[PDB]
Amino acid sequence: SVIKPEMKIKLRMEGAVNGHKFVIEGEGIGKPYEGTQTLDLTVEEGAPLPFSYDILTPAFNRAFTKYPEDIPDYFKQAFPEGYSWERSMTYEDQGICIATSDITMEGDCFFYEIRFDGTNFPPNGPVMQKKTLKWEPSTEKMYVEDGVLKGDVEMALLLEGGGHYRCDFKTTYKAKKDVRLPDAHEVDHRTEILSHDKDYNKVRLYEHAEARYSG
Repeated sequence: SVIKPEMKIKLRMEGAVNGHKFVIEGEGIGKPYEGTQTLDLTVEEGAPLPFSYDILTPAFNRAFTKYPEDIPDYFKQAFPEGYSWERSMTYEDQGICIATSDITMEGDCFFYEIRFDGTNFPPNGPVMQKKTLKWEPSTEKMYVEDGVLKGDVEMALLLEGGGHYRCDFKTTYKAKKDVRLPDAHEVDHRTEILSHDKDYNKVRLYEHAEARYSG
């Protein structure tokens, strides 16, 4: 197996949100067969970020999804070559983000090149006013079409004061070579900001993910 029980992560995200250009770099560790990973993120350009950091965390690797034996693992099968994804994040107040990620591998380390762009967030909405607490845990529905793996999920950010703020994810995952294509399945996701400094210039981010059938 090309994917070791413990793997290092290195990443660079670049983009803009409502025009504000930013650059974020990260390094971390993950356990691909356990479907967990922890990442240390640093804002390198654009600090202090003027928008909610939570909109970014989904963009920071489904190789860190734990797959049972009877569901082919699209993501692990794609290595050493790797895979990429394109994702749209449509928020209920018409803010919209588009992100892409190219995932490669060298030695015992995964590398992500992430682009992240967002626009039309209302100036007094919960994103630009940083009123979001965290993402509710969610279930992504995975299915194959046009020869690649798609994922849809309706997401929700909890708000200061007790509300929720919805977002629809649509993602296309593309292996760099041909692999066994799975039947439709689901992926249970949980993310958690473990720690951060005052302006979120330093953030430690954790994610768990595990695949299963609907039943």
